[PDB]
Amino acid sequence: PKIHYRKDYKPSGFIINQVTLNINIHDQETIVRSVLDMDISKHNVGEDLVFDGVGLKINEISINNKKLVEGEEYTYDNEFLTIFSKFVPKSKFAFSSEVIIHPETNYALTGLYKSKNIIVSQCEATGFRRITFFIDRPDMMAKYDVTVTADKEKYPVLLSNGDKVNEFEIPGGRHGARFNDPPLKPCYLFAVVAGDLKHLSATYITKYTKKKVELYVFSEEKYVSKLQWALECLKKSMAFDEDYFGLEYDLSRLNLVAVSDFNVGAMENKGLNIFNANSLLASKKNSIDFSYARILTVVGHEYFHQYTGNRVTLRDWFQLTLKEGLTVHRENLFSEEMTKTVTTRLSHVDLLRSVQFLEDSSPLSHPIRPESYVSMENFYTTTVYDKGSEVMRMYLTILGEEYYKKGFDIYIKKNDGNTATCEDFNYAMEQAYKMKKADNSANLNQYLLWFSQSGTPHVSFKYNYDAEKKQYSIHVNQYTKPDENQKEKKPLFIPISVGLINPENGKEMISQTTLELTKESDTFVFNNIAVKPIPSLFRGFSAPVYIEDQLTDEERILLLKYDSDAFVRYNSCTNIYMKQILMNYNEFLKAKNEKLESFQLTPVNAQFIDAIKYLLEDPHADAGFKSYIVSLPQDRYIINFVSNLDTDVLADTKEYIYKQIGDKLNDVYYKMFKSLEAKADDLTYFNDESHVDFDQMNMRTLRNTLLSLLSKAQYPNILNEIIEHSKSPYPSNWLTSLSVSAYFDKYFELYDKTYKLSKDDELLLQEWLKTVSRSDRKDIYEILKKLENEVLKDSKNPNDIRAVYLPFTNNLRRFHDISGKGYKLIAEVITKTDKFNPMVATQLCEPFKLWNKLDTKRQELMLNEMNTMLQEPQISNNLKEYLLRLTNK
Ligand SMILES: CC(C)(C)OC(=O)N[C@H](C(=O)NO)c1ccc(Br)cc1
Ligand SMILES: [Mg+2]
Ligand SMILES: [Zn+2]
Repeated sequence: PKIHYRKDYKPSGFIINQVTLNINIHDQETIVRSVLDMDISKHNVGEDLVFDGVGLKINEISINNKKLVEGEEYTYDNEFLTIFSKFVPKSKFAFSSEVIIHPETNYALTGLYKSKNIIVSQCEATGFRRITFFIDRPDMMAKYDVTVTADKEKYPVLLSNGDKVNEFEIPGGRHGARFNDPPLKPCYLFAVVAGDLKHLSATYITKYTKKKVELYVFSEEKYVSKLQWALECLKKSMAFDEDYFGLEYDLSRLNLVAVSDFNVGAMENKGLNIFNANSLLASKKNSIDFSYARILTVVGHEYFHQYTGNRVTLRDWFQLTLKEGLTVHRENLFSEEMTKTVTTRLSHVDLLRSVQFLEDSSPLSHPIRPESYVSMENFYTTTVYDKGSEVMRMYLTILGEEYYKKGFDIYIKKNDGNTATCEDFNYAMEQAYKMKKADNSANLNQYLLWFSQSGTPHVSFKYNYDAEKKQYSIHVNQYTKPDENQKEKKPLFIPISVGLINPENGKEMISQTTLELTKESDTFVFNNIAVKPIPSLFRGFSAPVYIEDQLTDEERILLLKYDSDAFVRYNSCTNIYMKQILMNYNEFLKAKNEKLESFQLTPVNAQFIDAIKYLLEDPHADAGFKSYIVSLPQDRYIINFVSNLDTDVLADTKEYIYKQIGDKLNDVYYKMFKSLEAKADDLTYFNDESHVDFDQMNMRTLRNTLLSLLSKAQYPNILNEIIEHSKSPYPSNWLTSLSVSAYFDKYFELYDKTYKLSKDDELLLQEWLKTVSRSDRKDIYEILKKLENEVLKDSKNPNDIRAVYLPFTNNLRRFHDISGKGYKLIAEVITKTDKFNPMVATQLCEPFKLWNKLDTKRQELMLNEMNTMLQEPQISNNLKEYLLRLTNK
């Protein structure tokens, strides 16, 4: 098992200047002919010429139009083609090959593969070597000339990168298209698509150069009516890059293509972006609300790659966060501007502090720029993406918008058309930092630790107020726990966006302020502070850290009601909940451990419940925000604060707290559920696919959240509401009616009803599957078996498999059944999936990531299943590496 090390980066001894491909698609095989115009680089030391080539069937290979002979002049082991240096020319030469590959049986969905009736490629990160021989690394830049041929009836639409320069007929009912793409690119950005595709199109005119850009969005004919929102999102993305960053699209055409079988959300192939259908296609009748923000994000994300990834490239894969963290950051800016809802930022923070914090305290913890890898596929992680994006966002927080845009433009102008590393970006930001501080002595050298240091910092506070001096002090401390990557953690550059709230009137006491914490600890003093303030800390969540605010619940309630910053209000609510959860958890734990016949529980703070009611009843308050405050923190957020967590005790704890709040607020909940109906379910624009109202979707989120609370509580006659809800035109509503009906005898009636509504749309059926999987049912294991036998069956579609199993794994009480039956079940699914798609098998391992955080019995159960998976003779490299790292073996 070869380990690649970041420090070992060396430029290739070879150069590939030109790629000329002929891809001939036939019924039972695809023939790929390739000519590489190559050269010897200055780093060459007379070494063997080694190409990557995985699973290729060689018909012939040649150097300068002369056939090479196997064994004497080359070896091929199904992974590397080695041409011995004595047969390698010392000047410019041509390498050619013809190989056979088989897209029809390629269920790994990497390289060239068949998705339903569409032939499509996926080359990032190491997929191009599954199509033809190459030096398959991102610093090998080349020109591409690509011809594709196929049966015309089956594959009338042929696409690849660049300009289509020829179309032609071929004997036997075939046709071909030639695409020339003169600008240099890395091979992971190559793509080809063949199929009976239908489209929507539009023309965009750029802001400054006034260039006409043709926009095309493609799907299978069945779902062509689901393309409109994607096209609108693309237009929005282009406008935003123009308006915020001053960046225009440089090509004459951009294609987006939806396919049904895809490992991730989408892929930024140059001029030919390819998408999971669930992240491109939607309609009001056949999609839940979540799809609209999902398509906006993923379309935006792939578009913003055109600069941050495609025009400025990576030197090597260790720089992945330079294009991914930065593009996620660009997409976050875009989405926040488009939605104009505070929940957009809150949703990203909620995901970071649950999923990414879990990863960062797990054995899988890595910095956003890792030091080594075995399988590059395994490092497309929430750390690299989402913590990466927070690190990219902190530059904006530190610099402010004007100097951030200046630094960003320095980065683009200096590295456009070239490869780059994380240091290059830091360098450009540093130049802006100098301009901002107005001295060329300032530097961001410490900031680089954000790229190299793993783990989540903990930031804690103490306060002092001198009423006679009008002087306020914030004492701040930072600490990162040692782990396997660094024995000694160094202090980070942590920007702390802060406000000071006057507790008497809720007003701001100081102007916008960002504390720059660069040491292990510091004291920040403020003068002319007229009264003791309540501090509003890490506004906007200004650094990816554990925040310990040391505030009382009284102070937190005041922030929750009156602070100006959405995140601090949300965090103060979160903190109140966490204090309560930890206290009740330990009370339940003690009673269990000591086998108590009776015991006391600490009730929920009454003033907190009053504050929730106050906010819910405020008609000028935000519906999206409201849905967060009535929800306890995510289980994966909570687990970061409990050792040896007994999941049963946590389920009991949540139950208690929800029942406490519901006993006081259910009538308020019900009243609001009813009053919100008119605006939430307004049908005025139901048949206008370009009209998307994120505030209205948030009102539906709130209604569906309240309905779940009222259903669990068995609120009098709520089943009537549930039944009426199932008749709503909006899938978010009628799918909610299924999951909340879990607590009633009508569940399987709604099961059947909603299935009938979902079964004839591929993507809608997958949302139905998720709804069933996530249903709070005592008989959920029997239900899963039913899904397997009646709907899922032997599908190899990752959307199907993920929909059936992943939501169930979040069932705290049932997935973590003490028998270990849930662990057993998902381990069986992982092993089964790993036979044909190792990437998705690794995705299905997600519930195991917290294994060493659970109680000793569940730890043992999980570890047993992982060791069982590890001992499977046919385990993939990707899955083996992942489980080896996760189990510290
Ligand atoms: C937009 C989000 C953030 C959801 O990400 C993706 O949908 N896909 C990844 C991507 O960055 N696309 O640009 C991706 C591409 C290739 C590989 Br290998 C892994 C992951
Ligand atoms: Mg299918
Ligand atoms: Zn990306």
